Amino acid sequence: VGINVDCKHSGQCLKPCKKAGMRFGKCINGKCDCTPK
Repeated sequence: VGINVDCKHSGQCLKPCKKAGMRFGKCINGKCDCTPK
């Protein structure tokens, strides 16, 4: 998992990853890696 976005922080990973198809979201190596359903 993990979407094609650019995080300044993990908090902004929620929305785009939720739209992507996952539940939450964390900032990693510039990516928003999340946990799905």
